[PDB]
Amino acid sequence: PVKPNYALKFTLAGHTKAVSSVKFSPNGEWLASSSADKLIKIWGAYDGKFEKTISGHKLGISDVAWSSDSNLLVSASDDKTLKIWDVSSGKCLKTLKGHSNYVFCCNFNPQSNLIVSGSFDESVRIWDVKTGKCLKTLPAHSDPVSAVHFNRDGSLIVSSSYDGLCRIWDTASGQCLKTLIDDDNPPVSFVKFSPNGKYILAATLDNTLKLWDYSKGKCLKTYTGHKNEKYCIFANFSVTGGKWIVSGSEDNLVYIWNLQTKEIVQKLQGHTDVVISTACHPTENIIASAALENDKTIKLWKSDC
Ligand SMILES: c1ccc(-c2cn3c(n2)CCC3)cc1
Ligand code: NA
Repeated sequence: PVKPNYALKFTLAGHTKAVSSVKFSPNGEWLASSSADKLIKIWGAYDGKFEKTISGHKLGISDVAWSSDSNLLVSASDDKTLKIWDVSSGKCLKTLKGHSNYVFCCNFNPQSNLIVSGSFDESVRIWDVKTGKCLKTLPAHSDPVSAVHFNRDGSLIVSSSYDGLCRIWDTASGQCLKTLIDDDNPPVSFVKFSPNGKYILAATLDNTLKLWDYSKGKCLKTYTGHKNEKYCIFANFSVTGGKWIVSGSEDNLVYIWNLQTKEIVQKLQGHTDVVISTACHPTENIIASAALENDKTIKLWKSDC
């Protein structure tokens, strides 16, 4: 319909510091969370029930991502490394070493033989999952990298940075295929492809989300009304029910927008600190949200449409 009706079903407590990142497993069974407390935690996606803790990093974790078969995780940490984890055993399979500063963002490609990472050292790196060795280092940006993401077939990587740029990279060659600039260049705090791979969603620290057609290099939609001036907040395409845009906010709310009309259709209340991360369940109308230091909780919300 024209409004979803997301309601709080579960609150997940257990991280002892700010939560940084939540992600649903591709098979829809699990939620993974990462924290400034150096831990990864696994939860049931439908019941919110705590499953296990995965540890190893020497400093806080900024991001976590699932392999396509839901069996592996990769995490990105202030200790300048990434780790690949076997979720079932908790074993750390590889430690990816190479970045010279905080690793801030990470993702598998759809085939999940590659990982891409972004760092405070202003580079983007492409790693081989099986050997744990860095395949490419891209001179991507002139300020920290805030997000990295593979498109639907893994041929392209999008990156964003505080330098105000979104860039598109050819995975196989490492060549910069495109630089997106608008009328102005505020810091870009987040970026990711649309599910079909034709568009790019980009967040800027001027309280604004933009939908880009990247092939034509034009900005199509603009989403506002939330607060985002300081933090790198995840955003999502909601595609299981109504077609929405979902994002956290520095006023402690989860914002949901009609993707077409750009109107705010729902604002979720409940967190007590900045909502830094949101995720959308692959098959059900479920949203996971997570908050910073004064809150430390993850919330699971359910809608009928
Ligand atoms: C604290 C911790 C993590 C974060 C964060 C991590 N990533 C993003 N934001 C966007 C992409 C990855 C922001 C603040
Ligand atoms: Na953001």
